[PDB]
Amino acid sequence: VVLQRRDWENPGVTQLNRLAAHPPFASWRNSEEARTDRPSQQLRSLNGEWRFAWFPAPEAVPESWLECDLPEADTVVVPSNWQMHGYDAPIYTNVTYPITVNPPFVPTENPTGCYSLTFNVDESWLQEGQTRIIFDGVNSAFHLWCNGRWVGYGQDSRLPSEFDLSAFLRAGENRLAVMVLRWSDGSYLEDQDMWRMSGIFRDVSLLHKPTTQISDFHVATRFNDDFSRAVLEAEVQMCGELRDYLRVTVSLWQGETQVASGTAPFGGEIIDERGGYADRVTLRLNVENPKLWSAEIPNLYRAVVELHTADGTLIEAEACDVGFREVRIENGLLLLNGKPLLIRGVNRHEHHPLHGQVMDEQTMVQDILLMKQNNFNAVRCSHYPNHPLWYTLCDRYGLYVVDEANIETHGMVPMNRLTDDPRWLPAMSERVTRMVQRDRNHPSVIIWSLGDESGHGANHDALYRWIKSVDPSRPVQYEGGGADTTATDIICPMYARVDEDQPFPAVPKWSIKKWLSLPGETRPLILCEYAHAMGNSLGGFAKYWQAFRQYPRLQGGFVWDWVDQSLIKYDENGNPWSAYGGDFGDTPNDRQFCMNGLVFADRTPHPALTEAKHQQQFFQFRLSGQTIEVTSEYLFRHSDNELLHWMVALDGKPLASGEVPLDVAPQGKQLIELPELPQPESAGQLWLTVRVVQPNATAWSEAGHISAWQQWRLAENLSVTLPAASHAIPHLTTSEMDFCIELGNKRWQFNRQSGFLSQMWIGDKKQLLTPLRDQFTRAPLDNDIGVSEATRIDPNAWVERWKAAGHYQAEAALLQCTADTLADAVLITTAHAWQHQGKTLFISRKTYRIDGSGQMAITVDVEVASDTPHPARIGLNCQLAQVAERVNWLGLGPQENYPDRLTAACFDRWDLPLSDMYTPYVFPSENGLRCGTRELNYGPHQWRGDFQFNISRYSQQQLMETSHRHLLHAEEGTWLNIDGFHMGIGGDDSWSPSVSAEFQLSAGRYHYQLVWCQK
Amino acid sequence: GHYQAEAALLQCTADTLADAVLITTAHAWQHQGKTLFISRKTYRIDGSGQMAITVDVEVASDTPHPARIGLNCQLAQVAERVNWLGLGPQENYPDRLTAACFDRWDLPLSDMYTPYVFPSENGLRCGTRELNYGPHQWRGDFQFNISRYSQQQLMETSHRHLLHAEEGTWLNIDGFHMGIGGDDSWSPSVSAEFQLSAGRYHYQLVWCQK
Ligand SMILES: CC(C)S[C@@H]1O[C@H](CO)[C@H](O)[C@H](O)[C@H]1O
Ligand SMILES: [Mg+2]
Ligand SMILES: [Mg+2]
Ligand code: NA
Ligand code: NA
Ligand code: NA
Ligand code: NA
Ligand code: NA
Repeated sequence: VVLQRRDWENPGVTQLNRLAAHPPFASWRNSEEARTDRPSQQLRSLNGEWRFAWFPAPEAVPESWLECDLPEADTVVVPSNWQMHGYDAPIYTNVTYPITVNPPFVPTENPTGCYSLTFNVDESWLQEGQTRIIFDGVNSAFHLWCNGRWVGYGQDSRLPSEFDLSAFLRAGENRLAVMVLRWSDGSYLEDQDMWRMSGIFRDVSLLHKPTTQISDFHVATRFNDDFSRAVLEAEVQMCGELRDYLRVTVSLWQGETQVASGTAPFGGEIIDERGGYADRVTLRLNVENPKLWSAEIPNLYRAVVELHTADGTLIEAEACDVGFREVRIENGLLLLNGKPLLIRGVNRHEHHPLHGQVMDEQTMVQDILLMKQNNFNAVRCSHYPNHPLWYTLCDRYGLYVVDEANIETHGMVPMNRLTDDPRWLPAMSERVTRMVQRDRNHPSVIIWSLGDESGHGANHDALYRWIKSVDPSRPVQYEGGGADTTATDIICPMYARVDEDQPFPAVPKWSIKKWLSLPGETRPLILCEYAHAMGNSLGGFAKYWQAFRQYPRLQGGFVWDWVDQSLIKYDENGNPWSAYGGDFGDTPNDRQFCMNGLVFADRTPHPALTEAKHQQQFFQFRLSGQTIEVTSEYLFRHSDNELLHWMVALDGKPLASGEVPLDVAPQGKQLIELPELPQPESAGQLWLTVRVVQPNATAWSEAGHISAWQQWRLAENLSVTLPAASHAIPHLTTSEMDFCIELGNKRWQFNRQSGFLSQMWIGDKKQLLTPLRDQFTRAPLDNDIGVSEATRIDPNAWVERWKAAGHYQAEAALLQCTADTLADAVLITTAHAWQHQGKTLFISRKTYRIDGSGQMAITVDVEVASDTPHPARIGLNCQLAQVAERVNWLGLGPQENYPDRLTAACFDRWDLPLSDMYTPYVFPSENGLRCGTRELNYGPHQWRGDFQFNISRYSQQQLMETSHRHLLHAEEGTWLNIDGFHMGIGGDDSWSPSVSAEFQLSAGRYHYQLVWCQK
Repeated sequence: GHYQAEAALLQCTADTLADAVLITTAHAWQHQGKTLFISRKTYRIDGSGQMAITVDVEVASDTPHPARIGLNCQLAQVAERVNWLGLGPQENYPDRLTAACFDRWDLPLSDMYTPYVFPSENGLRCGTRELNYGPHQWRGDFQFNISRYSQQQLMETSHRHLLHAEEGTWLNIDGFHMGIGGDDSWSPSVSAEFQLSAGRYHYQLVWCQK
């Protein structure tokens, strides 16, 4: 029957014998246990060691497996994805389905995971009541047997499937058999951009419920106009025999204090001409001055639902955390507790580099702590309902949640092919309805989403209305079909730009500022995805935040995304390395597109994380004379754990500092008068840095946590006094091939054939391994590459424009190399042209002035042909012979920063180990740049000027030729790139050019100057 | 003190190269002990009679952004025509130059002055790579105005009919010029991107006779 019906190739069959969905149950038989959320004796975990065998197709599964352990099976940990155990390959594909698009059929070769468990059941569980099994997540479809007998079937990889095992179990030892199919008709609705894995990847548990039981309960909280009064309404449903002596009590607790209680027999109010629900009752509790829930202050109450008899005998209790909050859209603004939210959000996939798609509490906690520490207040469940514990943690730690249905059909042509088809309405409805039934009591969930990237079909409209009808307490959003359809309360585009329209036919992405004011449009706009953080990215992040702050109806967005989806593989030395698409023999694949995170897979931050934290600050600052104005962007909390630290420094040298307690009301202002600052000793620029410091530890942060900062230039005293003229004078030695300059122990060598400084000597020690030459290219970032590949070039991508113009292979042709002796210096003058097939791309004109103090002043003037694509950089590079431990600089830092991603960086004196000046992006590229640098120190060398630089053991050549960071090898010496100018990195998306015009090197003529000396 | 700041000489040196003379200068402009601007220059005069002037200016970050960064002089020459390769033919400023076209323009000198009834800075042309006036040619990438009225006279005279032609011709050649604004005329209206706030500025001119 099972192999004959092929339920996994029929979208009409999404389950067999599956129980109704409901909120989290534990069936406590003690009310105090329910109140305190202590473990329940009636809820057992079946996680641990199971038996597992892999088969290529369900037809290959032997019948004996139903009754007897297979001797060829292995003992494996559950929950798990079987790809993470090495049984077959995980597949990384973005849009294109991993299977032939032929709905509702899947491949005949359909990897089949045969799980089994021998376990014990207490006799008391079978003597009364109902024993069910709960599978929180099975990917993608499964049949279940118990003691050899068939129980049921389930689809939807991201919601729990529950089955009554009461009739199947015996006292003592029992054996479960679970046949998990990798592919099913459900796979057509699970085309999310992520690793395609399978298995029993979430918790398995057993729940005992009494025969007479709470089968569902819904908790609603409504408020008066100023939120000083609330009514809690709890609808409770039962199954079992109705008796007049049955009662429901709902009690509400604030900590140890019961604040309200109500008791009633079953029997709901009249609904229609046939009466009401005899199996339901609704309790209403008054609450004066409720403590309100927000991400700022996650006040929670506990609601306990007791099923009992009139004489007082408890039958069972269920419970949940209650957060008193109202979510509503009014006058085009999303309001929480009457105040307009500013969503500092991120999209978060459930990903672990070792365990795949199996989530654990420790990883979830680490994510939430890192999010809150970096000024995020919201998370989108991209693109499926999460592990149940996620919502509990968001309730308790305080994050706003977008809960999203497990529906994505991105690879269909057109995208709405299934979602507009009524044949698929049943399968889609269950993914929406069962999510709402599970998650509706969680205060952290503020918005429902209909799924992701499935076009706009009539099924979306039906399901949109279904939610609006069942749950009026939360807006519904959905991006498909152009982000502003009739199926969304919120304009929720993905990667719409701040100022630039992208008028794609049918589904345009308007500038977000322009989108708001389109004729007739009144809704709020919150980007469901923006700032694609792929590799070296988040260029232009500050532009979004400026606009979010300026425009009331631009209420923020969710960054794409939290964590890189890299996976651990092991090399010959057994060393773990980070793997992406294709590294498992998976083909077709989408290579490094699985890595878009603000953090590495192990939760180490990318440099971009600090840019997000700074732009998402909850305190804004202005300076006027001696006065600092601090504005709070909190809606509910006073600044009761904040002090402002201020510091004034002269080019990195501290001059004065101080502390002032912050006492600011939500949305209020505080004026801080800085004391009269002493006059600086010498020339230079004074800089003011302020930081907001949290003195006290919280649930989400340590004592001394920095939550906000800002810098200003104060007074500058320009240096007018000439240094004392040195007595030494450099000597020019002219030969046919070289111009040499000597000054005591030091010597400079300019090759007359090449026109470059080819060597320098301090004593008899050589300083260079490669000559000092102009550089106009970079190892291409992911944003430079986009979707371009060797097999399918995207001629519009930055990397391809540079390649085709000859930027990477242009040869320096010497035009001029002269030497002159000045009164106190030797002057070398050079001119080079870079050409590709008869075309002059760049001209570089330089002077090198070496004086008696041993300083070499370099002046560079570059011409760039207006009709060549704007170059990635205008600078100099060389390979130094020196390898030194430390890098010391006066400039923006301490972390990596680029021209369109440097707002988080501060100007100061920074000192780091050399390894910190390299950013280990899994896909290697130009990295580690620091901008606005006036002084750089490395070993015996000092460079002064106004430049950007990176410094590492890897050439640009090696970085661009190496696909994986673990394959990089430190070269001899140290590669130095010093740029007068550097192009933006972009990142509004990573599939089209995204570097804004103002960060492109289009001026045509460029000037910079450096001084190279010994410090 | 921008209007009253006096140039203090910091350096003036002359060197002889293989085929050129190199004059190096540095100046500081101060007001009550505060250094507003520093100007460092080289003048390189070669065998072909061309003088290459390289200018590097520092502007104190806490001084209000300057109206221009350039050179001026009063020429002895009064010529009938002004010929230039740059934006024109009409007066244009960095935040009002979209209507102007890059081409070869040739106008009578009087057309290079705009007779605003209340006199002010006027007649600038931007994006100019070559200017010709009598025997003189200047080349580079600059903005310029040219007339018989000094900036000093224009600012001291409240009506255009009270202006008098001065001896010779006043040339203002700017590497950089501030926007004119106009969103209104009762509060500062020059947009941030047209203010001279970069702190360090570089431009080059070649002066020669043709
Ligand atoms: C590459 C685009 C055509 S689709 C684009 O791909 C991204 C890659 O990380 C994300 O998955 C986005 O959600 C998706 O819109
Ligand atoms: Mg099916
Ligand atoms: Mg997708
Ligand atoms: Na806003
Ligand atoms: Na991706
Ligand atoms: Na405080
Ligand atoms: Na690379
Ligand atoms: Na005047």
